[PDB]
Amino acid sequence: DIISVALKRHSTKAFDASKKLTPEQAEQIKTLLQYSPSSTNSQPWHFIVASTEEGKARVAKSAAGNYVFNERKMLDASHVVVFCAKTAMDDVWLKLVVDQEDADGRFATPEAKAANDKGRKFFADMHRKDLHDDAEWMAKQVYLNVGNFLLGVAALGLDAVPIEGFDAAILDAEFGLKEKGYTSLVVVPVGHHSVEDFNATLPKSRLPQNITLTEV
Amino acid sequence: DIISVALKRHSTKAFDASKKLTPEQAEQIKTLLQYSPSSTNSQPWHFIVASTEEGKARVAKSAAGNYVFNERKMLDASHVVVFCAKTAMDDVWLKLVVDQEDADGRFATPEAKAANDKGRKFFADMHRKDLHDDAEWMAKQVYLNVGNFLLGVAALGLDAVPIEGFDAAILDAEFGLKEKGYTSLVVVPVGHHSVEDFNATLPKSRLPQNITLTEV
Ligand SMILES: Cc1cc2nc3c(=O)[nH]c(=O)nc-3n(C[C@H](O)[C@H](O)[C@H](O)COP(=O)(O)O)c2cc1C
Ligand SMILES: Cc1cc2nc3c(=O)[nH]c(=O)nc-3n(C[C@H](O)[C@H](O)[C@H](O)COP(=O)(O)O)c2cc1C
Ligand SMILES: COc1ccc2cc3[n+](cc2c1OC)CCc1cc2c(cc1-3)OCO2
Repeated sequence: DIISVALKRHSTKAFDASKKLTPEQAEQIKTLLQYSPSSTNSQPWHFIVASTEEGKARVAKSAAGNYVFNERKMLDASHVVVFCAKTAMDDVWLKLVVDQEDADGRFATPEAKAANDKGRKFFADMHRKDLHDDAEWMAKQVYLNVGNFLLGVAALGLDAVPIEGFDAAILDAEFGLKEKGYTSLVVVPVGHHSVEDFNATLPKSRLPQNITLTEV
Repeated sequence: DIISVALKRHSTKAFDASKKLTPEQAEQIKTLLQYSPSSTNSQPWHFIVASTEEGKARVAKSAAGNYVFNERKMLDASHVVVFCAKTAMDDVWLKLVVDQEDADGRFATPEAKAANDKGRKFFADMHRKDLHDDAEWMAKQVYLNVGNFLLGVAALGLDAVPIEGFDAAILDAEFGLKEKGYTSLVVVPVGHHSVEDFNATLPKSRLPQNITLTEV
């Protein structure tokens, strides 16, 4: 390895449209989206996976105006993942999560399920009621998923780039997200880079650990 | 392979204090922290890596009150990583970032360096001025780092648990973070699980893709 993956992966600046993910890789990227951890296993997210030319064109509309520099990446990659966060944490979602954990066999007694729900609601209530920052809390979980995802697809031997440079209002409208309870946060094209990928040859750059890291 | 890692890793609930990271492992986890991607390569973060008894005890003060259920994880794990975000994006940091990229060989001409600085400011200015969401934006990059980190350390064969159940006010004060320009967001003990980790054998649970994922 993973350290070689972390040291070798890069944000692809141009994708080769003739190179598609294998069907097995297309299944594997969905497994990575699904199985990321999240606070309280709340999983406050939705994913749009666009692999058709028609689907990628709808996403790529959000890369207009100042964001045109990202439009080619969304059009030319094999698959394009739109990471969305819930806009609100409702008690029906909270019920969905604890019932799924029960179906999966994580509770020995109904008292353990009850205690799991109560613990989750203490955190949800802290964010919804006391802090009124639940929207930001869930978005943070989505960014955590993205980070898991970017390392995972690199480890699969796939190129990708994370994109914030897009119009989320246009993307949300295009897919009806506001009415369904979600908002788009990061767009991640996945596929294979082309000869036009000028970043595929540049050395990686990071600030040194003597600036960013304190050992104690 | 990385998919096996994603399906088999877990949030460790109790650590064996006698099982330390090897010397190479301690260096590798710092490489994972450093080499995470971030928007504009802004790297708006600081990490505290606690591996001494005193250092872990200091981090573990933050797991008081309602959060005692996370305190033993911090005391017992080999290393405890504190992920911090910058509290404001100042132009001295932006300069450090582009100068480092320059030092690493990423600009062919001074016009390319100047072009890189200009784009980074467009995004930094959009957040600090137009959106007034500067702290949230950098906090999102830290969560992305955490997501990368958790998958990396699992791929290294190390146990870990991300922790939000801590008092960031106490942790920030314990380490003088506010005055240094940072705030703590998530605590990640890393090491090896013990027999008391009730989560190491439980099946993993996630919502079905027919709820969370749309194909287009
Ligand atoms: C951002 C974040 C914060 C978390 N905080 C805690 C915590 O304070 N205490 C704890 O026991 N687990 C914590 N977890 C562990 C999650 O509950 C766990 O990720 C979730 O149930 C998914 O299970 P898994 O990580 O084993 O796959 C945290 C996870 C995340 C992603
Ligand atoms: C238009 C565009 C938008 C980007 N948005 C993001 C983003 O939102 N988050 C992110 O982590 N990286 C983003 N990146 C890539 C980062 O610049 C990149 O991760 C960083 O410079 C480190 O390089 P690496 O990813 O190649 O290691 C974007 C790149 C482009 C071209
Ligand atoms: C269904 O089993 C589950 C499912 C989800 C679980 C989630 C958590 N725990 C057990 C869980 C468990 O059972 C072991 C332990 C306490 C905890 C603190 C947290 C957290 C998640 C959890 O995120 C924020 O701080």
